[PDB]
Amino acid sequence: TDNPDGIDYKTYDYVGVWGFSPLSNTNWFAAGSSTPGGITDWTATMNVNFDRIDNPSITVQHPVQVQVTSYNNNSYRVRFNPDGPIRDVTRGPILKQQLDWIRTQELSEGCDPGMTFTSEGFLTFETKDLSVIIYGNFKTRVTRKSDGKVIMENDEVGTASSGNKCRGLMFVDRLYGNAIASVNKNFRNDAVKQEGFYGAGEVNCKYQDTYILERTGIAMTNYNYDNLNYNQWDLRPPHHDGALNPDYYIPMYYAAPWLIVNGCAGTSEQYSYGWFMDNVSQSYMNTGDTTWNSGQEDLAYMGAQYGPFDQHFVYGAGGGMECVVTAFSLLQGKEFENQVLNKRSVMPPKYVFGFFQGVFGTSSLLRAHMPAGENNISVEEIVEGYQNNNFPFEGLAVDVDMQDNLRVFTTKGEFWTANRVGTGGDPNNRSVFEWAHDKGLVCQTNITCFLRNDNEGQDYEVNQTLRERQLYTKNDSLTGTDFGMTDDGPSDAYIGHLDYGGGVECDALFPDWGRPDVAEWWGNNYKKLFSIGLDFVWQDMTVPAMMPHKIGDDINVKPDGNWPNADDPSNGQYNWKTYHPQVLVTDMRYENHGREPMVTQRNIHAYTLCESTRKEGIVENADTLTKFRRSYIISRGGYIGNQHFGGMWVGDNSTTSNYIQMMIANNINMNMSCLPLVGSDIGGFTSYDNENQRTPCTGDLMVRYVQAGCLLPWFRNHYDRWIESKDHGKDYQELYMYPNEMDTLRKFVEFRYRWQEVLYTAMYQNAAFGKPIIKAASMYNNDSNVRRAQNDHFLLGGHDGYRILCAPVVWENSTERELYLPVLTQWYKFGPDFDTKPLEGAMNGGDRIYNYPVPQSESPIFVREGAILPTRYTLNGENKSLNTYTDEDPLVFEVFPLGNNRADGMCYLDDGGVTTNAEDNGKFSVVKVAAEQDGGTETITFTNDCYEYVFGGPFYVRVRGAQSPSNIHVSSGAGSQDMKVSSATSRAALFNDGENGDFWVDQETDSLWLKLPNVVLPDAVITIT
Ligand SMILES: OC[C@H]1NC[C@H](O)[C@@H](O)[C@@H]1O
Ligand SMILES: [Cl-]
Repeated sequence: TDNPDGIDYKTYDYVGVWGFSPLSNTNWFAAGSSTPGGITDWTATMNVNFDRIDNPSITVQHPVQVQVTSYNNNSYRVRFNPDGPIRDVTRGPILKQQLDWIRTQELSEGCDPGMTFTSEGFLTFETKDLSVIIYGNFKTRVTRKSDGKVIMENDEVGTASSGNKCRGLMFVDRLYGNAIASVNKNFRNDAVKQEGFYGAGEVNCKYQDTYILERTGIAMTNYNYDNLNYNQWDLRPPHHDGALNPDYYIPMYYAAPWLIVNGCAGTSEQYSYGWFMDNVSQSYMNTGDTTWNSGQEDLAYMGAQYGPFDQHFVYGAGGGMECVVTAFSLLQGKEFENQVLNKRSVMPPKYVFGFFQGVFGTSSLLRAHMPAGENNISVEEIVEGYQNNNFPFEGLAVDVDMQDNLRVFTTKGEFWTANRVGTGGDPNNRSVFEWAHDKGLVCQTNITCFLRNDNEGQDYEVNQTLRERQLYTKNDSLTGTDFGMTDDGPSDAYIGHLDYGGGVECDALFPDWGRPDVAEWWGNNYKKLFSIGLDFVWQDMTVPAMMPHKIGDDINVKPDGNWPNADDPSNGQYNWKTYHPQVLVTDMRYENHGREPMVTQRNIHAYTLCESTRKEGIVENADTLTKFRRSYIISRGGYIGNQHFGGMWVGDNSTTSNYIQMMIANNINMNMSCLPLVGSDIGGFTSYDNENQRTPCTGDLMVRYVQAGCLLPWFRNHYDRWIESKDHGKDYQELYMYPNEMDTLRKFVEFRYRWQEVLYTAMYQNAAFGKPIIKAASMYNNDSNVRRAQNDHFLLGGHDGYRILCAPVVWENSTERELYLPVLTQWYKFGPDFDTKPLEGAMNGGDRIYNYPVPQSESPIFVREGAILPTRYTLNGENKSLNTYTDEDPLVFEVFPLGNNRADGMCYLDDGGVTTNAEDNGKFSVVKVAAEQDGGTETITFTNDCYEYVFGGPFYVRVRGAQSPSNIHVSSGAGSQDMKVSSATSRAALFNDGENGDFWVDQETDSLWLKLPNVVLPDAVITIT
């Protein structure tokens, strides 16, 4: 029952953008004519006649489904299968059940798209703000009702005499290939529309000497790769000479066949649509690139190596790029599961927003058990360095160093206190994670799906049971390709090789995900790490990142660095650093559908892997977790939709200015691809100094690395550490190892910790409403200058999520930057200094300042007028981990100067993920706040959308720019008292000794502080006279 659909697989190898050319037309079919095929529910069918562009007398018939997916959010969907019947996926971002839920709801509200065919056979329908006509050859024209402006239309190619063929729908003749494609008109060079293409996940793009946000005029591919430094040599163009730089035509770790189009930007007629081709074979997005004749300036396309063809167009409910992102998250939502909290993504435990240090190259938990080796370091020493210098420090990412000789799910004796492996909870022999708990830390460990196979007698229960229950990927293929064999076997198993450099390597077996039982089995292994204290998950080598291998060499032998190349191609022998593309893996896209060669679904392996860890690991064994029941996953690769499993770090970056640039750009682009909780390794993972690899990050690059990343969602300093036993990496990178910059380093980490609720609320808003935490400058509407500023300017936070403006310095040894403040609003310079001094005057939005001064101790960060920001301090004044905070450590609602005599605020509150009752039982609180001025009276109002988590400690209002009132009155459900001046005269005295109902005139920071009881938080009217 392998290969149910009778497909002949024509390509297995990596076909770069340079070899993908649907606009060529040769051997390609495109829609030439149709007749109507009925409408059931909201899915129309058109019976489309496809014609070979370069000889239209050759024609085939395939039905194409046209389904409206949301009336209120203006999204519909084209879908056909060139190779067989149209099939609903059973795994992926877009599920039928969620589409059904959305439709059923909008139908109950009497939404009517009025899908109809005309006399002529043209399908017409309408969404809320748009109307669509699709002609005979499937020519498509999408119009916005309010101004009658055509916002999107697909491409038509002419023939000699056979009429116009719609490249809106294309597939390669199956006598010659398997590729699909879809082409639109591209208005990038229109004088008025100036169309720009955004999104596309982790892709990097250089312009002159700089890494930029926009993705216009370039040819990209998704092909999840083990792409160290984002510029792997085998990923080079044909006949490329000299250094390969990271750039647009190089795949990354995450697969985002997703672009958001933006035209007429910063004007009253702005339009925005998202474009999603839902395919997990190698996929392409060309946004008007003439290089290698892969595209044409005036066309834009998407395509893939394999079928099926299934594509979403998503315009959003209303104005602006951001609205495209939230509508997209809804098609991917879990509303049909009745998720009270996790609608658009899964909420992490709060601790995920803390500062982590990871290291590849620790050799024990405690010093007393650290083996001798040049530059060896213990987990304990890192903890000390951070803790003793009073860093706000959350915990560790313990690498494969911890494992027993690379046996995933195991530990070795050195990573325990008593130097032997225990089964857990013995107060006389604590695991790394347990010991880490007592320091008030939480931990991830590295988990790959590489199940070591060369075991030299030594028993490994995980690889063993996989063999026994036949849950491994078999060594079958439709080509008779010999994947290699060892003396360990099994005979019919795919045996890959894991290689970490410097002779640290092993043979592996892998989970055949598509099988029943594999996910359950996978997930039940995590029991072995949860019961010894493991907090969350660091998913890695996800492709799987297998050692480069050429068919016909021993499993442990990799090819010459230079192979394959254009003169000496792969010709079906290279494994492109994962499974050899021909291996028959059990279908991951369609359950109980059979086996298919991996080439078909490369870009879904990591998704599935994350999926299984989240549902069979983290959720099913939630009981085996120790200190915190909720958990998370930081994954290296995945697909669109991966946000219901957890977040991402952007694999192996390096330690240069360019990589700071890229980090910010990846973060912005990843967010808008519906993956909010993402970030890059702070300081850069790999070595950078070509004369000596062990040279650590400089202090000025680390400062700027820290400052750019300090408000991004995932904040982990991680690096490859040179040790004697693994001789690649840098000497160190930990923040405390930078004595000259230590004070700045630490204060920017404090600053983040004070604004932990700003992060957390932003994440709630993402889980409930799909808003991206990080906003591109171009998401700010009615500004025609944010576009030029979009490489390094980004926003977040507050009630709307556009209250904080960041513009980090992105070059080393630099103390100026060109600053642009978004127009029609005011900004206030802020940062780690400003907690303890008054604000400077207001800065006028719409300002361009060249050479804006940014000394090293500073980053550019502004809080908008009308912002009220939930802010947290420690009661005792010392820096501690977020995960050891209680409600007694103050909440403070910082009221910034009023905008239009108004300010606004939002705080999500829950236990932090100690339990799972916020996402399971709706046990959480949303507090909102407002401030208004009206002559001599200011009114501060607390309301709740719901109050199901009880904030057990006193909270504060910090009014900036106010001093001594004549009276403050508080009104509340069970309270109505006038406030009295506190006999405390310092913030520290107010926190610890101040009375519920005290106020304090802070002259030092020009703020008035109200201390209020915990029970007035869900509802209050505070009036300042
Ligand atoms: O597992 C070792 C190593 N693998 C590659 C990952 O990107 C890196 O973060 C990790 O340290
Ligand atoms: Cl990966």
